[PDB]
Amino acid sequence: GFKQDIATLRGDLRTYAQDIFLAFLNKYPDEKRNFKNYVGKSDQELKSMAKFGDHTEKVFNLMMEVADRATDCVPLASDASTLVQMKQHSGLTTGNFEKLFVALVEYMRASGQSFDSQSWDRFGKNLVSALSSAGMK
Amino acid sequence: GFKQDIATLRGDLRTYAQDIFLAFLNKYPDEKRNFKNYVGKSDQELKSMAKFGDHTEKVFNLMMEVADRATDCVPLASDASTLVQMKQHSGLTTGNFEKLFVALVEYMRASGQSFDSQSWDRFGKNLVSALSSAGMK
Ligand code: HEM
Ligand code: HEM
Repeated sequence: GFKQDIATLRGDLRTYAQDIFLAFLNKYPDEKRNFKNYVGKSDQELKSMAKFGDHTEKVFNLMMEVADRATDCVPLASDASTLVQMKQHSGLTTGNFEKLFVALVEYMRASGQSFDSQSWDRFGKNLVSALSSAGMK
Repeated sequence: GFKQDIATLRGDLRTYAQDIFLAFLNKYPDEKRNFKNYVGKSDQELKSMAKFGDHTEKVFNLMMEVADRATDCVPLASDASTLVQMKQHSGLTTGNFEKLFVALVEYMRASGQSFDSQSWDRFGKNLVSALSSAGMK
């Protein structure tokens, strides 16, 4: 279930973070404009940039911290408030996060792994709600 | 589901609140140490004691608001803080709440009605977790 999938993801977090994030940027190419250094590059070009793997891992590490601290796939309001207040999240609206989770869910479903994709879909919905309640537009 | 059950209970709340609270006090008779005016009384005696009806209705009035404000059966932290800090809940520990929800779920399962008993089980558990988070021992 959800707890085990956090351990699956953590065990090879570099690899999953890159593959899920690429699945997001490819499913929603307009989302690339939040990442100007990534524009005009294919997947394998991106994986050659040191900050791409380092950034993407750090994003999914904080995702996994928020997921492990959630109760019944409802994240803490304090964690949602950390993500709203991050400087690097200044432009963003909740739909950015909505689409990342749609991509993540789609990825888990297409993988051969026994991920609890229903729980990650609830988690994504409940994180979007919590980001709104913590003051994201 | 859970949202419908909140409307079911609200539709006949003083009856459900007294039957549920009686089921709790009768399943865990030691719990009357918190309600000493209830000692030595049959169900029908308690149902003719004004503060039994009035206070038990007010307990359920607030319980249904906490449930209605929850997301996926996880209550708001502000509601859990309210319940920890209430003067009338001084010295209570989370075990008191755990047993209340055990009794409430068993009452739902035994009823002729159609409740989502599993959602109430989760809600009890998640409420106890939130009470502990908000500093109840
Ligand atoms: C739960 C989901 C998310 C988490 C846990 C998260 C976490 C993080 C973290 C930890 C960083 C710092 C990375 C570093 O400096 O190495 C970061 C940077 C950033 N994040 Fe997020 N983020 C999430 C969702 C998103 C989404 C959906 C977008 C836009 C579609 C976004 C846009 C950015 C941008 C533009 C930066 C700075 C640029 C960069 O690091 O390349 N984030 N995020
Ligand atoms: C989610 C569950 C609970 C909610 C929403 C809640 C709510 C309330 C409210 C609104 C009152 C005020 C009643 C009034 O003064 O008219 C009350 C009083 C009180 N509650 Fe709770 N309560 C809950 C669980 C419990 C539990 C589990 C116990 C102990 C087993 C308990 C013990 C008390 C006591 C001792 C009083 C004051 C004495 C009395 O009303 O007779 N409560 N509670």
